[PDB]
Amino acid sequence: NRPNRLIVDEAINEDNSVVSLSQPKMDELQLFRGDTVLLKGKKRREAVCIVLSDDTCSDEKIRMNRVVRNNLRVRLGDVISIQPCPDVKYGKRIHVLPIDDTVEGITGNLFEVYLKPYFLEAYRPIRKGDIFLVRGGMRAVEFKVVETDPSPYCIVAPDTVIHCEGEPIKREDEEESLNEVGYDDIGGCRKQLAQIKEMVELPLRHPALFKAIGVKPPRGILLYGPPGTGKTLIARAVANETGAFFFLINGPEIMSKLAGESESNLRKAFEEAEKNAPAIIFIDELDAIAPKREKTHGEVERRIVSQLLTLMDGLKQRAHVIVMAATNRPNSIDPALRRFGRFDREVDIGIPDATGRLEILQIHTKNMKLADDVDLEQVANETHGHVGADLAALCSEAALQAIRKKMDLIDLEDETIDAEVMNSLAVTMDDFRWALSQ
Amino acid sequence: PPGTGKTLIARAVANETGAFFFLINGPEIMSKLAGESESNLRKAFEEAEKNAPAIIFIDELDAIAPKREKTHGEVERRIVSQLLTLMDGLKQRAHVIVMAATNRPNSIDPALRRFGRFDREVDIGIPDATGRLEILQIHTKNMKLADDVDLEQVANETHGHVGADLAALCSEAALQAIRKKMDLIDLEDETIDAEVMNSLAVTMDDFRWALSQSN
Amino acid sequence: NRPNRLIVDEAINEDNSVVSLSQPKMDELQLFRGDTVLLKGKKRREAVCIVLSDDTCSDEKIRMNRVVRNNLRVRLGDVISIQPCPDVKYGKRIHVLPIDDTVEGITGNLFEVYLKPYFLEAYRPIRKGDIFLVRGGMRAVEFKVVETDPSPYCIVAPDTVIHCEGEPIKREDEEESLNEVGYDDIGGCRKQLAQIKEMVELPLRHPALFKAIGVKPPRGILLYG
Ligand SMILES: Nc1ncnc2c1ncn2[C@@H]1O[C@H](COP(=O)(O)OP(=O)(O)O)[C@@H](O)[C@H]1O
Ligand SMILES: Nc1ncnc2c1ncn2[C@@H]1O[C@H](COP(=O)(O)OP(=O)(O)O)[C@@H](O)[C@H]1O
Repeated sequence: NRPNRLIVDEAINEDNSVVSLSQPKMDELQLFRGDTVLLKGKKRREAVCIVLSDDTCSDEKIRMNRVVRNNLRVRLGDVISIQPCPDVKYGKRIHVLPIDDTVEGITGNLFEVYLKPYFLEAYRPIRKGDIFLVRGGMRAVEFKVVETDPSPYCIVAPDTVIHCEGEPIKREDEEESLNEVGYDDIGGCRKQLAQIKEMVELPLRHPALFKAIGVKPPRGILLYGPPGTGKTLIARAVANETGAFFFLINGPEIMSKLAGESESNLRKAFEEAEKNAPAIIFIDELDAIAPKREKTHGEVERRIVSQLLTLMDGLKQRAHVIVMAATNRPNSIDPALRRFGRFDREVDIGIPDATGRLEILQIHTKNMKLADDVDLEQVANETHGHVGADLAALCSEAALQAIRKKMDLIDLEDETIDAEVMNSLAVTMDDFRWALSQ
Repeated sequence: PPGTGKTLIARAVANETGAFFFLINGPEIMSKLAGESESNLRKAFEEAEKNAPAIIFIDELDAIAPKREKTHGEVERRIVSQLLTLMDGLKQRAHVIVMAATNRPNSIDPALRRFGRFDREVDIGIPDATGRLEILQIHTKNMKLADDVDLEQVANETHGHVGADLAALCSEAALQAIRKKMDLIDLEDETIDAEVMNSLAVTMDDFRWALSQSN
Repeated sequence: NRPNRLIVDEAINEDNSVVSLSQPKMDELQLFRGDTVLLKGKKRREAVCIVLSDDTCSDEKIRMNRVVRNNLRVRLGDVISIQPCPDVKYGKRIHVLPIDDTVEGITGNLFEVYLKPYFLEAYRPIRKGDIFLVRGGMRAVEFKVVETDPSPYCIVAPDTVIHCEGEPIKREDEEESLNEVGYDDIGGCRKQLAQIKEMVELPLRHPALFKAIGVKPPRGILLYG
């Protein structure tokens, strides 16, 4: 009895201007694959998009990517209205400008470098006030649409004139950076990723539920696993992606403080994260603060260990605050914390398998011109047992290996580099092959 | 073992025999400043004799009173004795009782079991199946369960779970129902009336799920 | 489309007054083995040198040693211009002086001890304002050229009078000590030495790159052993 409302869920097709429904739901709203749909959302906000069928997608849900949700002002698991839009006319004029903080650095002709291959032969449906993302020149450029000739909303057919005029613009207060971290930056471990959300879904997203029912959320979540395996990442993702307030407790950064002033921080950390709730408090490197008491030869070394557990209990359910933690192994840390009062919930962010490796390889190659011979599938399948820092630097150094060759050539020119010089810069399977020796 | 119902039983007994209850939460003391740690520990007793007959309950005793081999510390140990002073300063006739909870006998200082103070020691072990079932029942008591919900089965498969394990198992299996009906409610967009809640059923497939989650 | 510009790379012949190109690059600039070449570099700076063929050397690159690069004001991997110089006349007078901090200690006749066996039968191309290094007497002596009779630049043939006159001189602000440590002081481990440079090449040498690209350098390097 509310058909056109829908839930928001992950993109499987990560093109900017494509949303995906189930096959029934298209039959329900009398929509056709390829039709331009219009979606409305919070803060009076509209986006226009191309609809497609997804066999996997649940009837209730709609798959879309950050670019989209951003202009709608929603986060994952929110609700929006979708209605057809076969009244959209081809555009004559589009006045697009870049957001200054995605362009400080690269120089040259954005019109040519990013906009041209993006819009080319796509017939994209845009809208006055959209914010979109282009991937090249070893970075991402964010563009806002200031005016279109068929206002508000128009299609971009080959015919369309694209006004690149003048200034890079400043970022508005509530428009988040598509540069910022999110789930689409994560790879390999999908299972765990879910388990996290669903625990944290209700208390973060529907915080007023738990004052109204006697039931209790998680308070604490712990992250197992090898180092650099995406722990610090996932956490910052989840908060940014569920719009939660984020406060970081960087283990060593506390232990570096003066005695007692260590605790003084640890309080204010919580104290603030209850003021700005619903919140994640994230403890990176927990074994730096809370090791097994056998390891704690120290009065003040231990004073903190308890000081934590005090605040971890002083944490109300109804404060709707959650604490996530990251350590290197369970044995590292004090057992008391896994007392089913505080860090009851414990996730094994392990290693990637080949499919996961591949996924991650993809995630860092996303802003680079790869050559046709580049076979990431291969790269993954031989790199048994690599974490997503391993695989991420593997990219970085294989890119730097291409930059070195073209760099010799550039040095003869002696010129600093325009984006255009960057866009022409290819990365090869022999540039990868190399970074493998490391 | 931890979360086995120790902190529970204690607060039950006091509420159920109308005794005055004062809680000494181990870490909560050790989190204090040196000496102000002791200053509390006195007032704790001092008050519990004023409000007698009373149970003074020490949750997580191994936090305050570990084996002296573990107590590399002057003030870490100063407290350990400060307890034993008050445990003796406890009159019989004060009709006050102290209950304590630790994770294992080896955890704690042997002196306390000196037949002066903690002479009496109870083994709150794990549940058997019948006990599990009992506990499952105890947290399902405010929820509409579906006819297919067979707690008997749940208990019977869940070998070796403590009553925190089994209690959260419920909580998350309920949250798992709340999620589905929650999708549906989100379309309404309404916050929830009790009436909405009363209609909210919990299923064996809602339970089945919360089983994947491990402890 | 800029042929005469070249990259700077390690010396394989560590004689002071010899630079080495590839065999194609000599055919490209129409240079002959033994020809006196003139090289220009940053801060208005010139050096003059003898060119040779190196089979190993990459066409793009030029092999030279610290003595050289110093007077050019460049470090490894920089760019310079090389042009022939068959107009260099034999020298009559050369007014050379030592730099005080490479001579406090040793006493005696520098003219005889260091300059004489150095210049002997070499036909070295020097230049007014060059800084060169001599190896003997259990140390290294650094000499600056204050004036030459065919100014600015001249060859040193047996005929040449070498004026050793007077004072040791102080070091100028930007002229680094060739006494100072460098790669030519290193031995054995060649592989590692490369691996280091290349990591540290881009961020140290081209530091404004990494504000302009999302890619990241190394931050830390550790040394086992
Ligand atoms: N699965 C992954 N997907 C994408 N990036 C990853 C992944 N795993 C690791 N990374 C990269 O490596 C780094 C991971 O470090 P992090 O999770 O912060 O670990 P830790 O706290 O374990 O040191 C991140 O900066 C990220 O760019
Ligand atoms: N036998 C049981 N019957 C009912 N509930 C239990 C039982 N054992 C544990 N629980 C539940 O789990 C928690 C037990 O925690 P607690 O007794 O405080 O453990 P500890 O002091 O052992 O950490 C309680 O909050 C309670 O709801």
